[PDB]
Amino acid sequence: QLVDLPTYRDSILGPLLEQIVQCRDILAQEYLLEVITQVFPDEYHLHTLDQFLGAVSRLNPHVNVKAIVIGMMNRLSDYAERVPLYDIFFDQVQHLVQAQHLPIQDTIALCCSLANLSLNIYPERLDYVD
Repeated sequence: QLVDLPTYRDSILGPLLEQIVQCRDILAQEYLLEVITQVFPDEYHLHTLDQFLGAVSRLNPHVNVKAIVIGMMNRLSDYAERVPLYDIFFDQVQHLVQAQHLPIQDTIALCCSLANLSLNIYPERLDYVD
């Protein structure tokens, strides 16, 4: 019920992300991040994506970011059928898998969604696809 893009961008988001990564509190991280998630524009997010994913790279993986991200993907998905986002995220996805590590499915599940979302924004990029 506030904020404009700079006010968010610079001056709120900066603050959040440090706080998140050193706070470590998984219970907190999951809820709160969700509050961010819940509350704010995927466009805003869109403009901050890169930061986002780099935050994603740095967690106690008892946080289930996969869902969070997924929820995001979904959020994007509905918009999407309505940027090399995929690439960005992609580079990150591997990285991520590395930056945490994955029981193999989670990743796949993300992949399915990656498909569903990526399709919807981008109804191809075979380069993705493959």
